[PDB]
Amino acid sequence: RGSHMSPIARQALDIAKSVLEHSKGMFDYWEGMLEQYEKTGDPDQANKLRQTLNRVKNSVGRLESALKRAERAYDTGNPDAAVGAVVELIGNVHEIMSTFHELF
Amino acid sequence: MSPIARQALDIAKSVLEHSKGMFDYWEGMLEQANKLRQTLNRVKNSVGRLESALKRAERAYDTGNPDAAVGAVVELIGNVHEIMSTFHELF
Repeated sequence: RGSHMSPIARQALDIAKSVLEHSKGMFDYWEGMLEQYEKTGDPDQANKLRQTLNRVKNSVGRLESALKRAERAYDTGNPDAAVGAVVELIGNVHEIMSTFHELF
Repeated sequence: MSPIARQALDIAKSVLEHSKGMFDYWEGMLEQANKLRQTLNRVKNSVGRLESALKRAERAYDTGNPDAAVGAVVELIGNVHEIMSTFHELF
């Protein structure tokens, strides 16, 4: 009559919200740098940064969607249904952290 | 409410505990070769890569290098996601 009483699920939900809040500041930094490149710098250089930022925007969207599906499955009372979302939760957290790490 | 680098070290310690106890449970019951042996050592190596990544991340956090610390934490979250995907596959 027991299963997962571990903090792994809540830790994953917390690090996903922390990355979502922290990604806003890094998006503002690189969108401001993209504005300078799209006005003065090389166009092919700015294209790589633009496409890279677009791919992060998709990863951010997949992160916040899995965050809602995991929060909903915990409010309804089905911890087994959110296990797949938590696996996807860390997946998009990794993609976001790994991309901004390459930019810096 | 904790730094993201600290939160990644925390979630890796807990995942390493559960995945290591889960493997000790499976090995105490069930133990080229058989496909069960292949899946077992595959999980054992996934736990090894997570543990080595956690200790490498703790080293970089001690040496003081902020680039190596973040680069190891990013590698750490990757192993956490990798090992959370292999267990979700088996379950």
